[PDB]
Amino acid sequence: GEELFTGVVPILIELDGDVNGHKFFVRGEGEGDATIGKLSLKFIATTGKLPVPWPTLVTTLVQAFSRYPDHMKRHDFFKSAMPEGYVQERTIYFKDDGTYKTRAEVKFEGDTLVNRIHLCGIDFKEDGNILGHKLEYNFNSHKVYITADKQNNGIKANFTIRHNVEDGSVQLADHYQQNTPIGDLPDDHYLSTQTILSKDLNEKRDHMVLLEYVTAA
Amino acid sequence: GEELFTGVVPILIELDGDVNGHKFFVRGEGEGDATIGKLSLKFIATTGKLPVPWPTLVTTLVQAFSRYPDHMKRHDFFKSAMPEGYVQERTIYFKDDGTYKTRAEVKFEGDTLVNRIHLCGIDFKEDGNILGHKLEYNFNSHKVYITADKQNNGIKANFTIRHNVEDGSVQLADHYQQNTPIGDLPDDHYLSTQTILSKDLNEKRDHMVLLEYVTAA
Repeated sequence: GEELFTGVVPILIELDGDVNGHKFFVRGEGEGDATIGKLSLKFIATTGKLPVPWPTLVTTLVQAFSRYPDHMKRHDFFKSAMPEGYVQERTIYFKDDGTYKTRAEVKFEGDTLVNRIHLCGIDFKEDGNILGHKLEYNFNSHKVYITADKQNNGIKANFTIRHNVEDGSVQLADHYQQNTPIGDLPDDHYLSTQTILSKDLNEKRDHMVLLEYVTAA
Repeated sequence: GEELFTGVVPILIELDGDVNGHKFFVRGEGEGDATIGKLSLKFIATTGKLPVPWPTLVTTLVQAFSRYPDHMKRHDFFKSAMPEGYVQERTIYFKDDGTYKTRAEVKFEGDTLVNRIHLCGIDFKEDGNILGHKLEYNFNSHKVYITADKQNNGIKANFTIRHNVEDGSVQLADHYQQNTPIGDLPDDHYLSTQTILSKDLNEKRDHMVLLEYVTAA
């Protein structure tokens, strides 16, 4: 399990989403370095301009890579379910706005850790912040609180993402998360994440480039 | 807006659904006769064989046509929202299997009554009853209990639907419904239904012929 994260792992991320009937697909490639908690990825919208802002897809697109210090390592469930992998499900509610429903399977395929994801949504207002692309291209820094679920031999987690709207207002998005092994269990803690969104100057297609630091405490 | 149902009304139903990443589109044409509560429709999968049993989509696919008796017309929320229309949102839990989430707008477009729908699912098992196409091609009458929702200026409804399996077992389908006007709330009452699913012998495409009688009480 932990054995696989002693260094830099290749990453493939795939996501087909359907939001309000708008189909899109995002291929993500990059490295992951758990030892320091760094993620470095380049996402490409193979289907053209996204119907939905890149920051709304940031959480959905590998925690395994989050850096758990040795005080904590017992409690790192994500690695401990590998290489078999784990299943990750979120219900993301965008306040005064639509809902995402996601299922994703995070496992090793060959040497590369893969996140294949299905994302669905409805009841998104056109001319709202999300379909309206009224969200700033940035990402905040959130504590993500983690509890174990002895019942499904896995992890639940709750948190709210604050998106800056071009107003100066904030578009809240409540997350509800479930994970289960697909094949261990921690005591309550959280993950503090930091995230930077960026673009490639040589990229005709709609894209996002992502740098992240996640350590646990 | 009840004056709009005093005879035969053309219907158009379109449904964009996802399930486990499996995209599909269903187009329905037919007629409703509100005076007797008759619905006759032909639904066609324009995307090829469904990833999902036809009977799970009936009851996502125009109550407005429900026959409300003369002593009850002051409670017919569906007509009378109208033309301008209403929004109908369902959450359907398939016991021991996935969930549908659906939002649909039912309005008059021209002098046709149109039902445009989005359907999202996830948490469905392959080799389960629903991705497994293990359901009898029928649909049994169920009383549907309707209540008013003061908060949202509209209608709530709760009901379970018994789906016969090839086994002799039954897939329960828990429906949770909300309706809200787009543009008079009823005292508690119900709609009892009756459905015959039959096939066109001159149709190549995956289809479903529906005949339905609904009256209120």
